Amino acid sequence: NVSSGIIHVSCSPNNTIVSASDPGGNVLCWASSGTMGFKGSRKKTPYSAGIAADKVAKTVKEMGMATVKLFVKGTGRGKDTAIRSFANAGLSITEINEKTPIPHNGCKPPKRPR
RNA sequence: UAUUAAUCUAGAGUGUGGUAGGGAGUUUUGGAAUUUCAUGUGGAGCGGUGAAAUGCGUAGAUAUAUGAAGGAACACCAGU
Ligand SMILES: [Mg+2]
Ligand SMILES: [Mg+2]
Repeated sequence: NVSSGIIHVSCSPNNTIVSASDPGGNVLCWASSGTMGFKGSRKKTPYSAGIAADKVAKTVKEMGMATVKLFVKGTGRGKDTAIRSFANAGLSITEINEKTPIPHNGCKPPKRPR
């Protein structure tokens, strides 16, 4: 019932999440590779991210919005598959802002696996 | 060569004039980010891996927005 909104596309290296939300807080729908039905390691493939983006795009288009600001987050692999899925869905993409957390040399990261 | 009695400025210092620095200690201040807590939206997974399983989750997790608390370290500048 709202024309403009935000789409948070978080791409973890292990999984992906797409949350369609009102311009200020109050997420309106959400989807992820797990809710798609993919399980285990298949959740981290770009195709699963595209599937999740397509489902959420169809859902929110039937809900009836037009303009989307796409907030890209994380450092996965299928970071652009969701972008192309939304573009193919056809919602008016206005902004491509990226908001993956960057630190200013605070907090100690985990150990390096070997 | 050593000792003694002296002179000299070229070694080494001192003064005046230019001057570059993440040199050191003490006392205040700041912003990103993680975590926890509080309050809204939401509804089945999240997390993790070579693949999974312990684990967290309908007592409403992951996500999203706002606020508070505290701790540690100070992106970019940053380098033939
Ligand atoms: Mg590790
Ligand atoms: Mg916050």
